[PDB]
Amino acid sequence: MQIFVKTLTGKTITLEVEPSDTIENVKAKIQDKEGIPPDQQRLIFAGKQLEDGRTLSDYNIQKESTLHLVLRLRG
Amino acid sequence: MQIFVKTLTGKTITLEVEPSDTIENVKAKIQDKEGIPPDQQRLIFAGKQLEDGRTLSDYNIQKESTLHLVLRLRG
Repeated sequence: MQIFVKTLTGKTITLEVEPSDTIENVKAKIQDKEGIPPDQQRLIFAGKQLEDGRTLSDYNIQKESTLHLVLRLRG
Repeated sequence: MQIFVKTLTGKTITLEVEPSDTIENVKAKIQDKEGIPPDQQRLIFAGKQLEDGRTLSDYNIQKESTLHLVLRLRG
């Protein structure tokens, strides 16, 4: 399914994912498309930062949901 | 049977449909004739937005009925 990731500069990137994917897997896809190391990525949905080892379905992230990406250092 | 679809600009398009067709099937016919993706389509009859998985007969939509089409984003 398609989901969106929106950054602090307002940019949106579109990802093709599956509900069984982990948040780490989504970060790897962001690394594939955008060159950002997963350890420099924070993904936020429903107002909370998401844990790398849980799945999109664990967070009820649905088709056409928007995640928010915040970059940070260290890792 | 023949039915009409009227837009917010007042334009009417004519469709040939069957009472057993789903609303999604009508949206696919609108996509065929007019290029609008079904996910950008809202169809309204008797004042209510119609659900994609129900049929024209479920809504008692008869020969020469007019549906109202409202476009929207996201999907």
